[PDB]
Amino acid sequence: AASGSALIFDEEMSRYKLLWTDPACEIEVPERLTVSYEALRTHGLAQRCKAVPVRQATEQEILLAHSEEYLEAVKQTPGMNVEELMAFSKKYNDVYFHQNIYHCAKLAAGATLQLVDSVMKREVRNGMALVRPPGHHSQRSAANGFCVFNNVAFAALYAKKNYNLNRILIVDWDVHHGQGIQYCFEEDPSVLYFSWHRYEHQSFWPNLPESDYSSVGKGKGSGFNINLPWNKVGMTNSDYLAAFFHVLLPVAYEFDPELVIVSAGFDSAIGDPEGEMCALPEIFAHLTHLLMPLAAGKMCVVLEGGFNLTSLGQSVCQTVHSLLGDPTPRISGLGTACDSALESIQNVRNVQSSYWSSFKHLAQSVRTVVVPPPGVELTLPKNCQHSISESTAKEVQRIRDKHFDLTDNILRSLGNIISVLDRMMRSDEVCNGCVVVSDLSVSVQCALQHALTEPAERVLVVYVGDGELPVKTNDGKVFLVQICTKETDKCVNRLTLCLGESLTAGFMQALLGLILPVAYEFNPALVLGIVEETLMRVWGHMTCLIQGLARGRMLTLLQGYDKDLLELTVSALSGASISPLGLRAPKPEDVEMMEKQRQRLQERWGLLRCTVSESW
Ligand SMILES: NCCCNCCCCCS
Ligand SMILES: [K+]
Ligand SMILES: [K+]
Ligand SMILES: [Zn+2]
Repeated sequence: AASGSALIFDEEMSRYKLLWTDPACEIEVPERLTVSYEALRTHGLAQRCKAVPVRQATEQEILLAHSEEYLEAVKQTPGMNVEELMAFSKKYNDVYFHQNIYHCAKLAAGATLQLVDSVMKREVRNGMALVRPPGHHSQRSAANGFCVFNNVAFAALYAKKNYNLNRILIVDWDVHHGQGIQYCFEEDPSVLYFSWHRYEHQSFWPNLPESDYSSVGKGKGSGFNINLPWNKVGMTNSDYLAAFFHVLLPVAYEFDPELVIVSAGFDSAIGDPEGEMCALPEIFAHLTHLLMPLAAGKMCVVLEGGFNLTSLGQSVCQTVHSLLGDPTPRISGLGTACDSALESIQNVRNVQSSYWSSFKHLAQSVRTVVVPPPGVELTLPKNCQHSISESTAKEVQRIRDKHFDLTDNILRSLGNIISVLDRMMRSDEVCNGCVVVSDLSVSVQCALQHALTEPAERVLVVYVGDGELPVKTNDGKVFLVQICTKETDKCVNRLTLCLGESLTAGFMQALLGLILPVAYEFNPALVLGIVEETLMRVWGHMTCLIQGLARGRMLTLLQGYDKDLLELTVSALSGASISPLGLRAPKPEDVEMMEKQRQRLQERWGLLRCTVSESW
């Protein structure tokens, strides 16, 4: 398997700039590139990434997405003086040309293809290209919006031609609409293009009717173009995560892409003079993390916009942090999306429902610790320590006589639970861990009770099994997610899902649609996973997507030793790549059960809302 993350960058792409007065392009400056690199250098992130060199893009690659006449016209700009460059840039909308811009354009394009080759050749797990000029606005025969050539369009066509890829996902989280990318794959069902963008009912640049949710692609492309227009400024983290949980992620895991490419513009972050949104830079660590279980982790992030220097570098670092697998920051203050965001989300799901049936509605440096059974020895990755002090032993005896006739190996089960939790919360040495347990009722109790006194303000508990558990969920510092078989629901602090071939596709619709939005709003300090001894084709995706909560501090208790189950949970806990999936659409009885639970919880947990609220 691949390892590492590529950082493709080169100082040469900062050696072109605007040469005349133009309020439309003043914000696009070479310092966007140098600030982003020094921010990665300061935080020690560039030093941890494999620096792949930048190459030029051959004209045969440039013609994959551009016309000969437009290439021939751009090819002539290096010979123009500034007066001739003014005239040539007036032919296009909101773009300037420099003597060196054709050179850097071929470098930005080449840098993307370099990143594609590195990721597809398994030389790296993922990567980011810090490039200039941007791409997503440029079209087959025109420059547009600071873009000369469509770098991300090249990546997808290049990876189609040179690797026989049939399913590519392009996620454009820049605040502007990537109309060049939409045009280029409009009638193409092999490249799924998702884009949210500041729209304001067409009043915001580039003022295109086809930027609206109505455009779902033409011909057989239909359903493989997803526009999510923001019609008000000031969108927050909850708006962004709602758009992911209820639009992009359901479609993405169903598409099952073989490669994920990101038009990463950070003009969608707080402080940016162009987007005027209010998402904090930490949101991009989660946007990145939620997409890594796709395409076995093969993700190529390409830079687009982002024009506030004092804030651009922070969002770049958060993205690379997640690319390298570092723990994701806790997001606090999440709730329902605002009404306009709920409007667009509700609209885009309706138009797309005729292509993605899950949108239908009824009419109205040690990272992991493994503690296997005694005598068991397994082969663990380089970041798993494989596991008891006397201070811990007195505690197990202290709890022994007060709460538990307990004469048993089991006393070693609880002694490990206490010290793996000690090393996760206090010492900050380990990040997460997994422990195979004998008896649940006692192990669940000691794990949860010792966690609340670590201290853990709030504990999310995910339990896969039937029957009740010794967990009191009244105080509100504990939320319980139980996946069982028998129909069990009461208070608004428990989520029970009583689920055939059906299941794996239903569990995914529930994980992204119900489990993740509640967990993200709950903001736990620790996730506690439990699996009964009594078929988790999805548990790797579950344990990976849930690591966005609680800074990645999760403790799994597996009842009964299963060789390949424990092998999988450790692999996802330690940060390895996750294998994809196919599956059969969920049964109607399960979709009904799922939304009957959204009705019951979305009043308290507003992040579950994917429609505008029914005002009394
Ligand atoms: N005030 C000038 C607005 C021109 N819009 C250019 C598009 C920039 C997006 C690059 S991603
Ligand atoms: K966008
Ligand atoms: K498409
Ligand atoms: Zn932009």
